[PDB]
Amino acid sequence: CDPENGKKVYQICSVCHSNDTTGVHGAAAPNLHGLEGRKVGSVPGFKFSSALRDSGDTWTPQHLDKFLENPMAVYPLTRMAFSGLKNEKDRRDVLCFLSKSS
Ligand code: HEC
Repeated sequence: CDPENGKKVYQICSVCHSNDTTGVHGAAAPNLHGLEGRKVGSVPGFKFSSALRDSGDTWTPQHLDKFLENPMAVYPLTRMAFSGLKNEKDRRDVLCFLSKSS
């Protein structure tokens, strides 16, 4: 995993999402600070779709990788309008950039 490539890949997420210490969500999507290991659809102050609002899943690396590859294959009714990252390197790299160690 190359977190440097990951930061570049992440530019596709950064208009919808925020990712900072402020707790404030992005223009269209939740703050991704603290994502790794977080319960799905739980960060306060963001109105999730019913699928994510009602989920008991956790954003493990394995669950995040599946979701980034094809969001509606994991949560069909999601409001995330994103086709998915089909390149395995780009998924692993952006996950690496999104890790707590980053
Ligand atoms: C706008 C067009 C988006 C782009 C581009 C990306 N995401 Fe997104 N994401 C978006 C919305 C509107 C939502 C909420 C969905 C719902 O059904 O309520 C999300 C949600 C996520 C989550 C779940 C967060 C949680 O706290 O459970 C994750 C992990 C996520 N998005 C990641 C992500 C990444 C890594 C992206 C770039 C590759 C990305 N999103 C793009 C809107 C949009």
